[PDB]
Amino acid sequence: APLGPFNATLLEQLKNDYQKGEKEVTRYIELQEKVAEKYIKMTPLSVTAKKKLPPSKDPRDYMTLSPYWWPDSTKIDGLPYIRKDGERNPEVYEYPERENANRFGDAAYCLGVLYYITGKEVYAKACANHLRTWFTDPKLGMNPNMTYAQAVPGMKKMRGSGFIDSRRFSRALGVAKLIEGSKSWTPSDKKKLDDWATAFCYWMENSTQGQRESHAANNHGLWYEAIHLMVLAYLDRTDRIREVAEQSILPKMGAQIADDGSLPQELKRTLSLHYSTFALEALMEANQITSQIGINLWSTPASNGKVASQAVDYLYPFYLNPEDWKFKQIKPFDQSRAAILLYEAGTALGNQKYVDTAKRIGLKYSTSDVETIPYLVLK
Repeated sequence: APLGPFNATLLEQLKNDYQKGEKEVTRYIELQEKVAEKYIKMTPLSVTAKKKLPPSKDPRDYMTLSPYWWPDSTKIDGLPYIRKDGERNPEVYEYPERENANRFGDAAYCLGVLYYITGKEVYAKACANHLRTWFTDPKLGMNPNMTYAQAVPGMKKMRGSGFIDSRRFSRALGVAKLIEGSKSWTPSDKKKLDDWATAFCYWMENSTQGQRESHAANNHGLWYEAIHLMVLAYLDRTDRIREVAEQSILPKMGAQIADDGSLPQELKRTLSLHYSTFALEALMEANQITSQIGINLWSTPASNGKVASQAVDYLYPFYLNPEDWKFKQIKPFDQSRAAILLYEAGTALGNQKYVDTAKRIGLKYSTSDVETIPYLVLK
């Protein structure tokens, strides 16, 4: 399989078994096709479908609200907003980008994965329509930046924390690699998307916000590098992937994991279990790319000898019984997230206990959750 944001082993296994005609994989893929018909029908979404415009007056600039920032009722205009950790301001849903990037990411990912597995041109055609409209269209396409991602009304300083939103569409970008060579994704389409990805990578690395986010001390830095790896894998910059893994990811991992395996920057949050898992999920998605070029982020040590498996070990008892979690977690934890994680770490470490627990927790066989497509092994 081409380089991309997916478990390449599972995707290749599904493709091979579907091509040979194995019964179980065949019926699973047929269910997935029934799930994807709605994405075939779905109208391609654009970042431009907003009424309230960013400070640039450009509807092609992505803009969202930072979720934990609320109007101050003690002020006449509510400004400046104040931060309430872990409490989502519903005003974030007045920025259509927030949920539309999620919808586009799901549609594109599903259609591209199913084209790769089945070879049916209809999935490549639909996926191309979604990619063209969101990325490269000269009117509907998103500008290759995140200047106004998670903006905060009343804040005078420039923030780069909104860059994490990119993970919603960067995955889609990577999945485009699966439809190259189809009849629907012309060399012209590929050239336009390559130019867009190069411009977005340049913005990533050279904007003040992108640099700031690249030096983030918590899960934001790890997710910045996961997004970076998706952009770099789409562009076939494998040497840059190696540079980023060894110069940025592994130092961040070695600084952010404590001696006992905990993640102190995430333990101080009101949703400490969620955010610990979120950091490990950044590492998981980054490893899906790095392991395709021979770099196992789960067992490769930082300069201080720490390894991400230490954090997985620290969290495992609380993935077994989330009630035992002793730090602040003011919302219920979705244990299904532990199913994929413990699988991805498990197979990456040969740890049969992690994989057995991942299967025991499991995923529901008929979920339309598109990131569970490659995981028939957990269903």
